[PDB]
Amino acid sequence: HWGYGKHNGPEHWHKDFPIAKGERQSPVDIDTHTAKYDPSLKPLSVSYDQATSLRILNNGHAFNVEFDDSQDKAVLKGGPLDGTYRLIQFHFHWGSLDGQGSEHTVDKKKYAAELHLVHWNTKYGDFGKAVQQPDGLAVLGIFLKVGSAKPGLQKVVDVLDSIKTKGKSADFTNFDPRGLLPESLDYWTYPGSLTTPPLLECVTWIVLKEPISVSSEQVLKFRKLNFNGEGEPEELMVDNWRPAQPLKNRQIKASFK
Ligand SMILES: NS(=O)(=O)c1ccc(C(=O)NCCCOCCCCOCCCNc2cccc3c2C(=O)N([C@@H]2CCC(=O)NC2=O)C3=O)cc1
Ligand SMILES: [Zn+2]
Repeated sequence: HWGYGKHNGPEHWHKDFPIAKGERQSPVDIDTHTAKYDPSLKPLSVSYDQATSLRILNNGHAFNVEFDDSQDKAVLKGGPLDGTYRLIQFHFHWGSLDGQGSEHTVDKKKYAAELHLVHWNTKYGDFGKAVQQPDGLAVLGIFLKVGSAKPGLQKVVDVLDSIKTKGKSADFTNFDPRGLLPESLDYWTYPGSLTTPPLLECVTWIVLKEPISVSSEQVLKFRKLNFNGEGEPEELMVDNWRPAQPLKNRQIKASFK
């Protein structure tokens, strides 16, 4: 099926998912000089103080920390969003070396990794119905650079040894996503898509300007994961990022002057 290699990677996805060549695909390069400050944007509200993580899973493309989204507990609102969006999962994209890994780029700059906190619009009842709507999803994207360690990430890092290969999953309760956020909530925002197949165009992207720093040891543990299942030839899970796509007729707004 689909993946990140020469024969099933991003340049091949359009064959099974022709939306891959659509009009609002993600990620994109963020040209910081053509993004315009929008004063009509309300402050962004990230309310994670009562998030309930459940499980961590290696799906063969990344690892997902999945949350209990059956009540309003961890919500994104404000900024470009109408109403309330509920956190369902987070995951990362990363490279084989620190010089690549992010999906969005900033004036063509690639970061070592990118965190995606995935939320669905509560007006649509749940995730499955939300991905049938052009405003069904909001993804909060956070860049990762290599430097000082991020303490709030270590609990994720230390569990990866238990989910090395595709299909493995583990209990993962009481993880606090607030420990993954940078100081500033300055952001860019634009309408786009899921960056993995089915590549559905239902996402309001909110990409934070300030990256978080993680240590080399932490990202190296990310790179010890496997794309393959147990008992198959080992393919290290690295470079699971889609390259930037045509902006076409879209405007990126800045939340800051
Ligand atoms: N990186 S990121 O952006 O943050 C990011 C990226 C991704 C995510 C994420 O959530 N991914 C998970 C994706 C969830 O979406 C799934 C939506 C699925 C929609 O339904 C598919 C239904 C398929 N059925 C069809 C459809 C059309 C035609 C046919 C059929 C079908 O069956 N047949 C026959 C029938 C019977 C049989 O017996 N044989 C056959 O052939 C057909 O003729 C989150 C964040
Ligand atoms: Zn993603």
